[PDB]
Amino acid sequence: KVFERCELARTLKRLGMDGYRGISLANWMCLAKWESGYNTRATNYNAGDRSTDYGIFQINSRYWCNDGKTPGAVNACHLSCSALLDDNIADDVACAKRVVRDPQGIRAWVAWRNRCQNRDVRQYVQGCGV
Repeated sequence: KVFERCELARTLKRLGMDGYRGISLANWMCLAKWESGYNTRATNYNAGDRSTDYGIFQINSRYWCNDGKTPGAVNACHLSCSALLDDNIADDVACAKRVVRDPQGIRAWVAWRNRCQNRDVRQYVQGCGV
C-alpha cells in the first residue's frame, strides 16, 4: 500500500512513534518519505553486500529481519523479512523501534542524515492533526 502523508502521520502517532527514544514524529515521517516514498511493499537489493531493505522504513536484512539469503545475517527483530511487505505497519514499527534502541538511533539510516537531519521537518506533519 502507498500511504497518503497525513494518513501515515496519524497511524504512526497511534502506534506510539512520537518522541520514541527522543525521535519526533516529523523525523519518522521524513525517514519513510525518503526511504520508500511511503510504500509498504518497497524492496531494495544492495548488490554490494548481498542484503535487501524491506518495507516502508527499508529495514535491512543483514541485522534486523531474516530473509535466509543474506550471508552472515542476524534477525534482531525476530521477523521474517516477508512480514514487512504487508499493508499493515505494526511489524515495521515494532522493528524500527528496535533499530533505534541501538546507540546509533535513527542515524542507522544514512538517508536520515542526508535528507532530514538539521532540517525544518515540520512540513511532513503540517495539517495532519497530529
